Amino acid sequence: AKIGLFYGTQTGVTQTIAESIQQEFGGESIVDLNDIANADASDLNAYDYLIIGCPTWNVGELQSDWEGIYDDLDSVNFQGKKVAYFGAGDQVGYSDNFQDAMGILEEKISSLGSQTVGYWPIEGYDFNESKAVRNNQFVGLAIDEDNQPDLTKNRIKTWVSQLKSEFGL
Ligand SMILES: Cc1cc2nc3c(=O)[nH]c(=O)nc-3n(C[C@H](O)[C@H](O)[C@H](O)COP(=O)(O)O)c2cc1C
Repeated sequence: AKIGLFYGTQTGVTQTIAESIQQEFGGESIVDLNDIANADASDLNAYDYLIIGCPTWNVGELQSDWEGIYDDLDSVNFQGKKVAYFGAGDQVGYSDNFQDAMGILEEKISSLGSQTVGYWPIEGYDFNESKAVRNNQFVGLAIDEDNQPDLTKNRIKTWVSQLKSEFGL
């Protein structure tokens, strides 16, 4: 598969989202699904297209497995890659740090030469601050299973449709 999806998860939500994204794209032959806990930073070199999934924990921190590999990201040549992002969060309980992890990863990876694609509009959300917002859009798909579980299915389908174009599908 030419698209590699790497996710990290504490309670399983981001994994569930990752599986739905893969299925939406068309399955295993279209997207490779990988838990970043089992990966090496160099594994990211194999793809032209990447999807990065990461929930925000402990008031604005990266999920643990992403935190562990964070410093090794500098060794990956992101030049020429197109990268999309998704994250799970809680806009009510963490209004001032909603989806911060997604924003932190995007900032690091884009500065290494990749092009971010898959921007998502902020309509329908209610939060005060987020490190994942640029030009009044989220840098990736913001999922909130804690407060908006009913919006998830549709958010994923719509986001994947738009991404397909960018990934030459
Ligand atoms: C103690 C705690 C701290 C959290 N901190 C944040 C946060 O800073 N920002 C945010 O958007 N969501 C935060 N959340 C919400 C989680 O990201 C959310 O529950 C998500 O679904 C967890 O995904 P996971 O199962 O993939 O780890 C927090 C959740 C808990 C229980």
